[PDB]
Amino acid sequence: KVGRLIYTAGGYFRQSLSYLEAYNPSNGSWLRLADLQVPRSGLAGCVVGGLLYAVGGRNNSPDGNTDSSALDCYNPMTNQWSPCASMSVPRNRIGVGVIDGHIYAVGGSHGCIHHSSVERYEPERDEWHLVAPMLTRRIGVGVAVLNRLLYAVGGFDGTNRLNSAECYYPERNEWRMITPMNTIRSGAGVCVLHNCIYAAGGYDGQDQLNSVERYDVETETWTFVAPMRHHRSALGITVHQGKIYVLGGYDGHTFLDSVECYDPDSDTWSEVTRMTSGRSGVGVAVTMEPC
Ligand SMILES: O=C(O)C[C@H](c1ccc2c(c1)OCO2)c1ccc2ccc(OCC(=O)NC3CCCCC3)cc2c1
Ligand SMILES: [Cl-]
Ligand SMILES: [Cl-]
Repeated sequence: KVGRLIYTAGGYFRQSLSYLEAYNPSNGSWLRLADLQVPRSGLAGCVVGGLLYAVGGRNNSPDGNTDSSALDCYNPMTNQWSPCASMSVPRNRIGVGVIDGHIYAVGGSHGCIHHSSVERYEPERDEWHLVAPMLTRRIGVGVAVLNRLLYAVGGFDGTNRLNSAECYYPERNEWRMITPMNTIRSGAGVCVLHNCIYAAGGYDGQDQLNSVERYDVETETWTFVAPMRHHRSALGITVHQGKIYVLGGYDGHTFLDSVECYDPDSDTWSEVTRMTSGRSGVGVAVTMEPC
C-alpha cells in the first residue's frame, strides 16, 4: 500500500498540455516527470500491472486540433513513455475503465462524430478489439468499474447533455441502462468508492456543478453527498486510500489548480493541495512512485 502517487497526465490551459506530474498525499510533494510524447487533453488515465496508460484525447494547438487514437504507457521504474497499439478510432473526451487487467475505452468524439463504440485492450497481446457499443452516444462520459461491471455515466450525445447512465456486463457483452442520475452531467469526474459509483461536478448545459451524487449498485438509487467547495467540469478524479481526489477542471471563470479530497466517513470535502498550474481535461491514475 505504501509509496503510491496520484499521477496527472496532460490537460488543457490555452492549449493541450504534455505535463506528467505526480502528487504524494503522504508528504504534500509534487514531482514533474517525463512529458507525454504528444500534448493531449480530453484523455483518460489508468493503471495495469504498475504501468500508467494515457488513452485518447486531442492535441489542441495554435496549428489545429488532432483527435487521438493513441495508447501510451509510462513506466515509473524508467521515467519513460512508450507507444502501445492504437485504438480503432480517435476518441477525445473519452472515458476508461479497467476490468481484470483489460482497458476499456468508451465513447468520446472524433470531430463532429459522437461515439457509442467501445473497445478493449489486452496488454499481454498489445491488441485492441471492439466490444458491444453503448446504447447511447456519449462524449465527456465518466467511466468507472465496480465488481467487474463497467459503468458509463452522463456525457453529451451531440444534441443533449445527459443524466442517463448504463452498465456493461462483460460475460454477456451487453449494455443495459441503469437508473439515471438526478442531475445532467457532461464532463463529471466518475469513480468508484466502496459500493457506489460517484459522479462529481460536470456541466449541465447551463452551469458548472459542485454537486456530487453516488449510485449504490445494490439499491439502484442515486443519492447526493456533500458538494465540492468548487464548481468544476472536465475535472480529473481518482480514489486513493478510501478517499476521492478531484483535480483541476473549469469553474466557468478559472482553470482550477485546486485538489479536493472527499472523506466518506465524515461526508466532507477538504482542499489538500494545488497543482503546479490550473488546467482542465487531465487524465489521472494511481501507481507506485518513480525512480
Ligand atoms: O458538454 C459538452 O459540450 C462537453 C463538455 C464541456 C464541459 C464544460 C464546458 C463546456 C463543455 O463548455 C462550457 O464549459 C466536456 C466534457 C468533458 C471534457 C473532458 C475533457 C476535456 O478536455 C479539454 C478541456 O479541458 N477543454 C476545456 C475547454 C474550455 C472549457 C472547459 C473545458 C473537455 C471536456 C469537455
Ligand atoms: Cl476539446
Ligand atoms: Cl486505473
